[PDB]
Amino acid sequence: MLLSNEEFLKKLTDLLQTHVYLSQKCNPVDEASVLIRAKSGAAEKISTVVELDYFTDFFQSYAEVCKGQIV
Repeated sequence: MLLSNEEFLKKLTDLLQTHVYLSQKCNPVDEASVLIRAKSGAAEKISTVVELDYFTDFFQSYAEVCKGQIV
């Protein structure tokens, strides 16, 4: 189900921990903000809605989980 940003990043970690790939879809939502979907290999999909005002912050945290899992 639709997760909060902080939970999406938490579950993203644990998707990459249990893994290579990451695929992501983004569609815009009408209240203006964006729906992000992520899926890694065998795992289910995960979802969150990121508000325009929180884009910088969210993508800054998103980078963290990404580069954190690589090392």
